[PDB]
Amino acid sequence: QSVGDSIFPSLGQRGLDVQHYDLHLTVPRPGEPHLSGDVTLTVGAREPLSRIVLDLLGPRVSAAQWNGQRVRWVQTAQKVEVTLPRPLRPGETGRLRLIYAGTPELSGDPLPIRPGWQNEAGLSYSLSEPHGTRGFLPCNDHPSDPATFTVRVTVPASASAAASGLFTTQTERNGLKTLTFTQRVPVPTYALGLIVGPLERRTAPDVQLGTQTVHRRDIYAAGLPAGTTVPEGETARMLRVLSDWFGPYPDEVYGVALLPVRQLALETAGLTTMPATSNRERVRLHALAHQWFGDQVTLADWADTWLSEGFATYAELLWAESQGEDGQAMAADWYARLSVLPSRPLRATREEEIFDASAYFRGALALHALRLKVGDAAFGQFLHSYVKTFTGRPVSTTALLTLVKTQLGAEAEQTLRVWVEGRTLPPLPEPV
Ligand SMILES: NC(=[NH2+])NCCC[C@H](N)C(=O)O
Ligand code: NA
Ligand SMILES: [Zn+2]
Repeated sequence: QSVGDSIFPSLGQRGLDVQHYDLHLTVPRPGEPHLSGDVTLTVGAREPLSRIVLDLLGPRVSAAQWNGQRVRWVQTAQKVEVTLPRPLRPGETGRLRLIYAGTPELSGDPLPIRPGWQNEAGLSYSLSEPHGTRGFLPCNDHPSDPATFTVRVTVPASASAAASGLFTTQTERNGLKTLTFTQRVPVPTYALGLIVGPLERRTAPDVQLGTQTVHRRDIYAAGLPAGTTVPEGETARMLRVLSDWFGPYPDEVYGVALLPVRQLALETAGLTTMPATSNRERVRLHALAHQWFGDQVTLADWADTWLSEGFATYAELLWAESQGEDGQAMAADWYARLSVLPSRPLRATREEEIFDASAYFRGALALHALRLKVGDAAFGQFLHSYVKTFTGRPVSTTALLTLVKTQLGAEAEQTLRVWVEGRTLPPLPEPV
């Protein structure tokens, strides 16, 4: 069956655990949606599976293999079903290879954006939150199932490409270039960054977070507006302040891909996809904070988006305080702007809620209430334990409350409960 998401009940396959995607993507003309793909999924399972059912929306599979053998497959309107010769059982892993080509389709909900493979002004790129990656990649398209990625992108020699993960090698043959990237920490499918077109890679000095080293590089697309810049040394300072709050930076590199398109930013892994119209300090910090909350700590259900958006938004207040600003004052402007609009319990119930004003600011103010309740020292240690508790394990609002009660006490749990439940907006959290 499907994963059973409360918001998108048809996505994914229950019990499937994709561990790695080995993707060879070819884009013949950047800016045009057509492409071809060759992917090998290394998959495990949490329950016996007699079939592998992946989300795919657009392209047409031409061949399928399981452990190097011919395999039975069929492609429905939104899925590819692969009948295995014997069931995949917990503890086992197999290699599913799918050959496909065609045109990715954007998923609907007119959601702030139609997610999927984007094409505009000589650029083709992924902006796939929540469920757009299935457009160009046969995948278990649900954040409950993060995975590692190895991406081989083949584009004309006149163009270039950039995907999440460390840049390894580039080869050229018959007017085509192939670039290889290795995303070596598991992230959700929508966090797979992929951009092809006129792109320039720009390295920066390595950042050192204690004993961890974080490589630095940004992507600069052509035709950026005036003032589309990343200030020198800013990313290093953000990494320092954030990792001191949340724990080690989960990836090996970080930067932004500045695109001359008009869209909202997306926290694609280790390489934030950043349209110029969203390039702001708070957004650059927000997207970086998501590398912990969203990419490393992933959602068990799309209803709990406030665990990603509320946490990343509160990191903007943490960064503001680090830079000498009044955090309580910032929380007051959040409350004032929420006062005017409707509120809801933090568990979303329908599609239009998962990215509304309460996912961001009521979720952030929920953490403010907890922080003022327990103290900055206890709050900081909690965020560290929260990241570690939910690394390699999808997070839920219910599981968060349990961890708060376990670590911070039942009283703190009750304080968070006030903000997690109830339709009306509680009073502005203030220091007692
Ligand atoms: N406007 C939106 N709700 N966009 C979807 C979220 C995009 C991205 N995850 C962010 O941090 O903003
Ligand atoms: Na996985
Ligand atoms: Zn966000």
